Amino acid sequence: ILGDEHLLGPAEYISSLPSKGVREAFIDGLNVWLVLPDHRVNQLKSIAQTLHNASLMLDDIEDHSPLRRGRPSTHMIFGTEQTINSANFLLIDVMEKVRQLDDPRCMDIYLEEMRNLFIGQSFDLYWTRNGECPSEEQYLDMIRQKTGGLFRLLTRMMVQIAPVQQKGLETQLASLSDVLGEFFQVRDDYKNLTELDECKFSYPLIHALTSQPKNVQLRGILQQSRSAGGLDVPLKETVLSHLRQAGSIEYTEAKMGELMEKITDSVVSLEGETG
Amino acid sequence: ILGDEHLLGPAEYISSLPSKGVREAFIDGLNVWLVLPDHRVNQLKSIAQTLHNASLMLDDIEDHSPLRRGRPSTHMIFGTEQTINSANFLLIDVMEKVRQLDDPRCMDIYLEEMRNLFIGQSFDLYWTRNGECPSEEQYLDMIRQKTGGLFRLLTRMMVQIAPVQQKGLETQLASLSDVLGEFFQVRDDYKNLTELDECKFSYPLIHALTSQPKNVQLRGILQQSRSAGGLDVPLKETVLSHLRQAGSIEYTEAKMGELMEKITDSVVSLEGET
Amino acid sequence: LGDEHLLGPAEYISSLPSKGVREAFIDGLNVWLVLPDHRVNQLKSIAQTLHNASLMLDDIEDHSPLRRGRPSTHMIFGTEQTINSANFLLIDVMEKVRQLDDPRCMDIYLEEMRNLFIGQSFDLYWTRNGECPSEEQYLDMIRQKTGGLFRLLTRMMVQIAPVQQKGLETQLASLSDVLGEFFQVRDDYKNLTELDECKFSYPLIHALTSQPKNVQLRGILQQSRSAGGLDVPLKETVLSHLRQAGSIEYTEAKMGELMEKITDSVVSLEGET
Amino acid sequence: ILGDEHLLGPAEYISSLPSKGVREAFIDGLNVWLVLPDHRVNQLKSIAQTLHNASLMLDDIEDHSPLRRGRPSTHMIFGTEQTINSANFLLIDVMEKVRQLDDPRCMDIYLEEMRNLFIGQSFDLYWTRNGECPSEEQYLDMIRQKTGGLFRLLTRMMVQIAPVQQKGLETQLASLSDVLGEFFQVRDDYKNLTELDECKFSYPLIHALTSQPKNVQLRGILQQSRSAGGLDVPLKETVLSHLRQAGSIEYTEAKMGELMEKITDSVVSLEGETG
Amino acid sequence: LGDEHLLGPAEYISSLPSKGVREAFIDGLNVWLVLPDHRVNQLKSIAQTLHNASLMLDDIEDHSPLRRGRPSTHMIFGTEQTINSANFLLIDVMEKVRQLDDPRCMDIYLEEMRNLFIGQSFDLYWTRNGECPSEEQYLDMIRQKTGGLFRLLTRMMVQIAPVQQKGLETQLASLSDVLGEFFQVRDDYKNLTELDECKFSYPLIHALTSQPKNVQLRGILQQSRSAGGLDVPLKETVLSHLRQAGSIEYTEAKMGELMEKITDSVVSLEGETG
Amino acid sequence: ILGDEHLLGPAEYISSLPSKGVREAFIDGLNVWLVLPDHRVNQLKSIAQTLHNASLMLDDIEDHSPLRRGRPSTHMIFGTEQTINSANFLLIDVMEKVRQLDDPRCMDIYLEEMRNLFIGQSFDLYWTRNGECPSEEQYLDMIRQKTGGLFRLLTRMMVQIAPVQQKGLETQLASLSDVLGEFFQVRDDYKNLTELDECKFSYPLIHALTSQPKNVQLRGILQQSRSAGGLDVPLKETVLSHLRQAGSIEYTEAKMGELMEKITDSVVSLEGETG
Repeated sequence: ILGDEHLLGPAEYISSLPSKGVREAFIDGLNVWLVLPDHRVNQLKSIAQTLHNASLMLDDIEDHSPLRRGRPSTHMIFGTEQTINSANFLLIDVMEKVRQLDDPRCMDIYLEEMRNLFIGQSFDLYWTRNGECPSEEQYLDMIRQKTGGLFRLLTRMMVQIAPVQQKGLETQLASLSDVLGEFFQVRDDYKNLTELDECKFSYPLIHALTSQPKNVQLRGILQQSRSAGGLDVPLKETVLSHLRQAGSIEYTEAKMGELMEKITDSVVSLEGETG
Repeated sequence: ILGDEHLLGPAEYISSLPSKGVREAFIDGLNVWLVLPDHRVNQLKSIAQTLHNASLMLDDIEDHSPLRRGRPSTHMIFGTEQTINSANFLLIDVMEKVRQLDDPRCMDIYLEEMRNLFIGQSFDLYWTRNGECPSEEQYLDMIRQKTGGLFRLLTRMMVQIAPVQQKGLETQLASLSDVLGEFFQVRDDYKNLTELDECKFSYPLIHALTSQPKNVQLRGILQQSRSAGGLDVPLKETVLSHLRQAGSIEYTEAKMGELMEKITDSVVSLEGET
Repeated sequence: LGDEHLLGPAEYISSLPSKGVREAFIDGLNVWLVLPDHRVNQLKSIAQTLHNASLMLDDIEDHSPLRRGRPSTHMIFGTEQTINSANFLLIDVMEKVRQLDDPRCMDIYLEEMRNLFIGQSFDLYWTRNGECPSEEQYLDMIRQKTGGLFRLLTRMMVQIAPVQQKGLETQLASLSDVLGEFFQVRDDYKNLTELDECKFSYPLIHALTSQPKNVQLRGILQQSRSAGGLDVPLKETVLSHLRQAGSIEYTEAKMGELMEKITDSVVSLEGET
Repeated sequence: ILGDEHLLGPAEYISSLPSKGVREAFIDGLNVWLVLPDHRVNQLKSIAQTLHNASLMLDDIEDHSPLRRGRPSTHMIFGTEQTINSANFLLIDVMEKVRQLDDPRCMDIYLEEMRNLFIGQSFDLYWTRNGECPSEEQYLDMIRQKTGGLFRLLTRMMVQIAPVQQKGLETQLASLSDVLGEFFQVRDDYKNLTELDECKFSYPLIHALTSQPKNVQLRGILQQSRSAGGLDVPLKETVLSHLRQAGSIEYTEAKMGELMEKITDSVVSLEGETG
Repeated sequence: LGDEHLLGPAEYISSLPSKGVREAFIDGLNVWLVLPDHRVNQLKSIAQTLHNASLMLDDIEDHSPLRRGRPSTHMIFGTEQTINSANFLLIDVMEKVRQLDDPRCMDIYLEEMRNLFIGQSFDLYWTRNGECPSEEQYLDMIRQKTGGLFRLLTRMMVQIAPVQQKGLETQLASLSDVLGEFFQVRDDYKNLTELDECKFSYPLIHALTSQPKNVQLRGILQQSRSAGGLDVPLKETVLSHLRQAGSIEYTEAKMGELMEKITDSVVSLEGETG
Repeated sequence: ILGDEHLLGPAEYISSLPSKGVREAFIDGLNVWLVLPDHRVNQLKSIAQTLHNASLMLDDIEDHSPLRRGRPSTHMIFGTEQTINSANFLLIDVMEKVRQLDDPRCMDIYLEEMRNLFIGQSFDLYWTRNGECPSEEQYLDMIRQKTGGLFRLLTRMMVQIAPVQQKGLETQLASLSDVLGEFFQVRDDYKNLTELDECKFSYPLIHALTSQPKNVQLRGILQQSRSAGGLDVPLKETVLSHLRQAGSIEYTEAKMGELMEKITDSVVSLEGETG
């Protein structure tokens, strides 16, 4: 008995799709400050890759997206249950990968970071399903964990196995990672209306729903999206019109600029500390 | 501030349900041969309970079961996505518990038997999706990992923390765990049959399909179940009648008796030396 | 490549319990027509196969999940396989018809099959479009659709009949039509007194004709047409609407009138023979 | 009642649609060798037309095809029940036409050939519904019976009708008809692929599933087709790419060439014992 | 040209078993106001037509297959025909009100219809969007929706009343509002102890307000919204959740206070009338 | 609480979509003969606008049309129940506008006209639901009330408000309004065909079904529309071809020419009476 082809199928399929390598680029860009050996960097890149693949496999299912990068999703080639099983086993694979790093504290780092990531994802799922619009503070503290959790996990693990010296700069890099994840989430939200069908809240939408508590048209359109399975294109342009009248797209520009200013200042401070 | 109300909701709901507790009884029975402190036994009981709860939560979404033990399933109270999120987090939660047993080898054991469990469940899911009837050996090898995986996982950790002396009692206990896992699945198939909707293969239904290669009615009802999504009572009666013509029920009785003979022999051999 | 997938549905529907009206009718005719024993069994085989094919097609065309409290053929083998088996059954019945050593039997078979299909086509058109037929139209449709098998069997038995049996052609055919009409009226009475697809019946036509402005009945019938079936309270409402108009007594009167004709025809045939 | 109008409705609608006259071409082609009178030729052509119309009318129902030759199918204008009824009556009509050929053996030929046609159809339906992949030999036999059945029936009736003399060239023409029907089916399978929706097995698909008994992606896509009752375009492109990766499109062009060589040799042989 | 297809849905719901709360209320008020039988019958017809139109619209807007154990109007005539008939019923009532020989009755009718529709609009918004109203909001909604007809009839009866009974306006209006609140709370209690369209109620509002972290109840309410209603095991779970927070006792308390107010108002009116 | 947010939500939305002002132009047209003060004309225009908005709100629901003038429909933003409630209350709104005209005979004209409007709508709905083809006369009477009711109502109110000297016209103007409504309905029927997805009976379709009792294809396509829910485009071309072969379009432009001739004669007579 040497067959493990119905368990590794979805993982290989999702790993065969094209990607931008943002996490690999982040690992490489953090390696200048923390001079690490090559094989450790390859191990960290592998861990990040498989964790991202598992997250994508789960999110495809939980968002009912027939297409991923123009190509078919994993659950339309293998089924929902097999994809769920493979995603569950990917956690054990990342477990063996982290075990191979020869560091007892990477254990606790991995476990705590996964706990935070799951908390964030649970809050996002509750808000999406129950149709409850969160506040700006709640939404922004959600995306510090759901999206910035991977960056914080990789940063802490990278700092742990770095050669001594670079130990007091963990907090600076953790703050940088949180700001970076916030920037990615807000950028995604922006380049999705000026470019969801499953009633996903966004940064532009919260401002519109808060500054206008009496706007019944937007709320009714969102309710139709909820109890319809999605919106048609003419119903979609109405949401864009409402957001553009409420001035939420510029409110997103303000946040984008503030986050980039914070990123630039953090990077400048980190370069000043090191060198 | 920090409540974790939407993460632990499904876990608490499924943990607040009635249960038979076969895993806890197995642990307590093993504790006689391998003398252990209460603290370690309770830790292992918690680990087994959490793993069983996660497995139960996952196999209701994958089987489309509206009810469990007469009560509504977890995904009908919280949602499919939230239940999946909690089930995956429970794996990490147990991961933090195997680490508190103070043994590096326990994590290896965990990481190997979880792999075996996932392989078995993947094969079961593939046979359910694509209606491919496995051989009897294939089915028995699947259920030696899908169902006996928990028992083996608990057994190999208990001998690792067992105080010195008893160390050669490893192969016999593993064989006992595998035979118990096989018996507990043949028994469930027999009880479910003699007392379909998801079109899941069973031990009698493989013998029926193998001994009768030209039974078109059975193969057609099995496909109507798959396509329509479920079988009405008259169709279930037709399947049950087709299964008595091939003598599949007696074939299940014989396998149950043969398995129980192995269990008795294993117990007598283990109690002979210790 | 055998016929496991071709004779599956036919063998399944043959295995199911049945009543045996056709075989009893053949045996009853054999008293007058004194056929040899082998030919009687051949005709019973033909009648059984034709009836089984008709039931197989009607189950699909009426969306009936059950037959005699047992799963229907197309819920075990599928719609396409059942249609293919029903077509092969028609192909097979004639190979038996050609074994009766009579060229005229083929002509009889072909003409009565044409009549069968015409009647069934009118039934299907009335059901799909929701158009209520008149009394004469419905009576002719049930005279061809249900009385056609009896006619076919009667004419073949008279052709095979040993010599004589010259004038026993119009009387026996009229008896066949009357029996086929009576069976349909009796089934229509039974299915209602003690379906979901809004199938027109003798009680329903009288109600829809005698009451030109009964909006409630037509609305319930259209609800059955659209939703796909009548729940229990709507069925009770329809039955109350039928009791109000007196359709049940009309059906009883029609049954009695038909049985009078059956009795008179039997007495006449007994008188000559 | 005497109006036979709800019975011939579908039969005339399917006849009004455009066609290609392959069966008429076959009859003209064999008439050079068998030289039988003109009215018999018209009778045989009408029999072939009616049988083909009935087969198409039933196929369109059994394959859930909303369109036929661009125009709507028969069951979308008259309903499934009426279409089935008309297709059932068309057999009896063809049967009335056969008896006018004035030959008792013609009825025997017709009754024996329709049995093979129905056996082939039954195997096709069983393989389609149950999702069971046939072997190459079984598929070739099925398409030899299902598709070559009409050609075999016509060519066996033609020799019986044709003026005595020529009687020994019956087996040769039957082999020619079987090869021609197999060629037609393989050509249709290749064209539909290069230029499956209702889970139909083809010649390239069997080769793909047999050469690689580990490709879980192809099997999963085939399953998804069954579950959803059809395939989307990105999903179909994946199947086409998988087939082109296994060399099935060339394994089909080899079979087509072999069949054409067999057809040419059969025609040459049949032209050497006539003239 | 010949009516029908318009009055048919109206006649179907008119010829159905009823209770007659509105008619009894009119007869009870006539003791204090004393109106000729002609006017009383006119008001009774107006009330019957208004109640029937409200029921026809509510059955459509709640997807109720049955009413009083008999099929609903829209299940015999279709949604569109029922809507058209209910619309024409308002014009018909507008014709009856014009026959009371008073221009002020028309103003009363037009100013109570607006309140009725405002309350119904808030109910529809809360039902569709899943928003949970506050106790004050819910009690203000049912004071206009269910207490609208009682107030409308009351204010017409005191305008036609002979010997212009001075005052007897505010007291009777308050009596109508408290009766309308009592009837809705009573119906809410009866439906629970003795939803499928996800309608809110006093016990459910109390349960959702007292326990802001009960994720199970909110999840079940969301499941009701998604899959078009609940099932018996899930309704039992909701009932068990409501008996833990003391919602039923809260409903008894509200019912008792409402009945005390009714008794006090009635005795106050009887003291001055005699 | 002030309220009036979920009541005047669909009414304001339907009043914001672009319109053509046919009924406002009609009101201005008759104001030349009936010299009325400006504010009385504005009141009548408000009444007509709100009545038309309520009718459109109701009609969109009974036709399951997701789009109105390209923009999303009212029941796709507020739901069916809320739109029904607002349309119900719009009648009570037109009530006070009519009462503000200061004329006891205008509350009477209103009720009788709305009764005929509802009778016509009821017949339209019954024919649409229970698959019943009306005759030519029944269809013409139904469209004289369903469509010409608003014109008659506005005309009678305008005559009542106008000075007593110009009150002998009425009849003339009422006949003009009936012919105008018939022309509008026939124009819409012609334009929806030249340019049954809800199985609606039009003027050409009644002729097509009446002049051809034995045409089974048209009735089958209509029943397919009834059952499935709508007609695909290849099925629409079949209906169009059947109508063209039946010569039903020329019947329609003959009807339009006759109606325009009647309108011209009526206007000429009305100008001859006045002046």
